[PDB]
Amino acid sequence: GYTVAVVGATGAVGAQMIKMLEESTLPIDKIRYLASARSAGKSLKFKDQDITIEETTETAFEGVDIALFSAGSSTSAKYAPYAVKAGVVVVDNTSYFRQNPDVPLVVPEVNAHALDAHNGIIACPNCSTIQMMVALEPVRQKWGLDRIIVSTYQAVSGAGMGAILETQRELREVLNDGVKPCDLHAEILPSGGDKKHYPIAFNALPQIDVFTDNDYTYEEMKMTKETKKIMEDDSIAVSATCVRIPVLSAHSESVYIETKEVAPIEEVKAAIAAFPGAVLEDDVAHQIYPQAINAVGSRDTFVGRIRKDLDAEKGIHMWVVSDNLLKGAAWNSVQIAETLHERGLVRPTAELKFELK
Amino acid sequence: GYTVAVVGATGAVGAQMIKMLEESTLPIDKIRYLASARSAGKSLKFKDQDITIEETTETAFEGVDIALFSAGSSTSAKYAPYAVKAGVVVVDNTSYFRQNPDVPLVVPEVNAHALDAHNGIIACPNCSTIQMMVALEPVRQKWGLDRIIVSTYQAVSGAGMGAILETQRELREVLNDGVKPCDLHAEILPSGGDKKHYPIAFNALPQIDVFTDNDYTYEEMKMTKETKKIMEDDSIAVSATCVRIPVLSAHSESVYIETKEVAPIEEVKAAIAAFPGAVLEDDVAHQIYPQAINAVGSRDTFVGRIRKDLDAEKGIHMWVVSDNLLKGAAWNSVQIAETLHERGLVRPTAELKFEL
Repeated sequence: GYTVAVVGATGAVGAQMIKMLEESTLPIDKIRYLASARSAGKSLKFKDQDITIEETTETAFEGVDIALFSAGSSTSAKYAPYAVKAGVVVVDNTSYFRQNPDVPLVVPEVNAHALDAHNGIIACPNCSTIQMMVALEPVRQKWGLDRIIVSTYQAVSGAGMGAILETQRELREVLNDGVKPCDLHAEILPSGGDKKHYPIAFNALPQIDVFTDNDYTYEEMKMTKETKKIMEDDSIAVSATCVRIPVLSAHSESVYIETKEVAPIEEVKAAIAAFPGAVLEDDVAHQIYPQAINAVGSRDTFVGRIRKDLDAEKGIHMWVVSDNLLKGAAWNSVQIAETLHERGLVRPTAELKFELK
Repeated sequence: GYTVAVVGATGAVGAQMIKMLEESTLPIDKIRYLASARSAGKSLKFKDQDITIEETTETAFEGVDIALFSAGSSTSAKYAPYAVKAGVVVVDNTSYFRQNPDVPLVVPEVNAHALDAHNGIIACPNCSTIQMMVALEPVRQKWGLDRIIVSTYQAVSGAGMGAILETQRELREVLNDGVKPCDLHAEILPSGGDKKHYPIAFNALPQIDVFTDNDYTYEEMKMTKETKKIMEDDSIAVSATCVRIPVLSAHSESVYIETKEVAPIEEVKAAIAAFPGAVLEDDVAHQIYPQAINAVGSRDTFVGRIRKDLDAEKGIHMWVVSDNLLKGAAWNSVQIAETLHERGLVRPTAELKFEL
């Protein structure tokens, strides 16, 4: 089995990584936990055993086969290239390496073949992108895809533990203390990086991440660029609106597509039903459809409200839900590691393609 | 001046109806309140005076110039045709008369001209439709409209007072009592007229109203059929996804359009800013966009996030917000009554077109 390192083990983010690793089929001989100098010496569990946290350094990766990063961009940018130098295969959680042409950007049910030519780093995509790919892939491989228009309904856990706590506090202030939503004080949402903060309680904030020069946010642009790379077709037109709503976990998406040939709805339903990682939840006669609260805790991506557009003969609308911390992050990462092993691709890379810092 | 009646004053669809009437430019001599015999003897305030509630009957409408309905579809269906007969001009909030070709379906900024041929009843559109029309009409008249694709983020007050309270109970249970949202008991949402009920707390429910035979909901189909009637153009393609979210007041909408000719975004913004009833809230450098919580208490429709589609040359994306109880209902109704007064249309009807 492997020596596996979890880099950024201590966060709420790491905790999901650990849980998914604990339930993995990955043959694991040794687990190592890496984090900041602050956390080194402390103890976290892996299954029955107490694991001592080590400090993430340039030399910490010796003898490691697989490292799952679950921290931020700066940690990945600094330490991933050293891990590759040490002979590690890296599965990165962040946006940092995603648009690098030497880096496969992978959802294992969609483009596992992209893993074959990796150069030591495989990038896990954005959570909202991931669930859209699982839902749309079975459609694409039978009927093609010309364009996508998507509107998201994103949960606050996608912005971290702080955002969750902010949301709970604001809601209690409203419901228990009688404060008006417009009187609330926010510190984190819509974006911890950006200059201004707004209440999420009883609100809907059409900003996730910061704005780019073209007036779309990074989140919306990631949905555009990542789709193109995962499906290996730059000719797929994609435009998104990303909105934060007062949901703690699980993202929902309203998805419009136009296929390349007319896709009978009955067959679209059947193709999704038969697709790995996807679950058809569509029985409007009994009001069955994906719901954020039902998706929490599950690795699956749920699809429903599937229906023909009213005018465009190739247009299809649907509703796509998934736990943003599982399939949207930690599960897709662990699954990438399982798939690398499945395809015999856990090996040192001979040539370094990423500069050290 | 005018004797004006509020049918269904007892509900909280009438609460906002009263508040908009109190600040109206409408010359009101006598204000009357109508409801069922369940409350026909109590008291409710107009400005500072106390009003006797009367029973809604078949002959209670005599001497009334305008009646603003804010009850249920069944109340309108039975009592509005008597009001017309009596001499009243009816402004109906409900869906019941919306698709009747004898009933004008009006948002005053958009199609005031449709009021001219009224036959005693004017229909106020669905909330989500109303705010979308105010946002898109300035764009249609300069550059045309080919299609609309809309996804809504709709507030719970759209489904009544009982829905607001259910939402609060549920959130309080999650936060104070430790109940998992998947374990919450629900009785009203997604729809009071449907078989199963699901929690809205920390959820998003892709069902508003009940389902029709084409797998869209009636709410989705309203946005389609009503847009066609309001803009008087059946060729405009409209598909909708309507979603309930945990917000008490103010609907938000992600709106995509394709225009007939290319509309420069800069000009698109200026046209919206200059359109009555709409406010431009679009400055991404300082993170200015419409928000539900800022819109609560305002008659305006707020528009921002305006930007070109990345590939479709005539495609434009935007974000639209409005208080669903105001411009989405009460205000639009009062505004219609106001507009009928400006156009000389508050008078008894020539010929009766709805059966007694």
